[PDB]
Amino acid sequence: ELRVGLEESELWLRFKELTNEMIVTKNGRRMFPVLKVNVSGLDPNAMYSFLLDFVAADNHRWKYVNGEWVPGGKPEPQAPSCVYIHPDSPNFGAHWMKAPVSFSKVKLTNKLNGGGQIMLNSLHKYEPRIHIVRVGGPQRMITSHCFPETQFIAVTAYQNEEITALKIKYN
Ligand SMILES: OCC1CCN(c2ncccn2)CC1
Repeated sequence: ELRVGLEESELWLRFKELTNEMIVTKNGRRMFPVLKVNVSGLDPNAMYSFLLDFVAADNHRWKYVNGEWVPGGKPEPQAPSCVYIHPDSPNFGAHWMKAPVSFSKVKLTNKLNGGGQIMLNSLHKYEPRIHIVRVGGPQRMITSHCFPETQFIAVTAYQNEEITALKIKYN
């Protein structure tokens, strides 16, 4: 059975319990913490690409009001994010299972941009998700996994200084 797990879930949980925030810029900002996934149960000899996208966790605009995050009252449908291809893709099961798959080069933007960058809506809450795509072989297959622990709000600057401090303490 294909097992997918979160490396350093203990650090992600420190961020989650304060409500995590991720900076988004015109040119795109890398994530801290970095999403790292432990994968076991692949065919060492089979071929896979690792994809990353962000699901809008709810249909609301959020705002930092008197030191607390609160959702707007007027939901809109959230068009899903674009997919980031892990640069080691495509690659052998063995490649993927030898060390945690780390998405350190994905950059989060707020502007439609050349590409590589993933555009998110500022002040929307997002749940990171991966697709492990079996490629090259005859029987194409996809396995998807969400990481609730890694939820954040996309912000142009940090609102909760407790987040600012955790980010600096552990980078
Ligand atoms: O058929 C598989 C899909 C096609 C695109 N993919 C890709 N592209 C470039 C490098 C690594 N992977 C993976 C998803």
